[PDB]
Amino acid sequence: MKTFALQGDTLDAICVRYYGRTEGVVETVLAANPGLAELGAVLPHGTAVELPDVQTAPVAETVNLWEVEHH
Repeated sequence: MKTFALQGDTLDAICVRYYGRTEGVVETVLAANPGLAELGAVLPHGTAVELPDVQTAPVAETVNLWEVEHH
């Protein structure tokens, strides 16, 4: 279960949008998504980050981001 990160949609936000907290979770996503701890600042729109310890199906949110052809 990974989603494309965007402006104001980094782990700091996602973690709160899915789990609703950063304490204890930021460490998890770090192990599942290595090298992301080097970025620091906001992530580049399109970052593929996986959400560990997450159930199937989408999450409570509103958005219709559709895109399959980028090349």
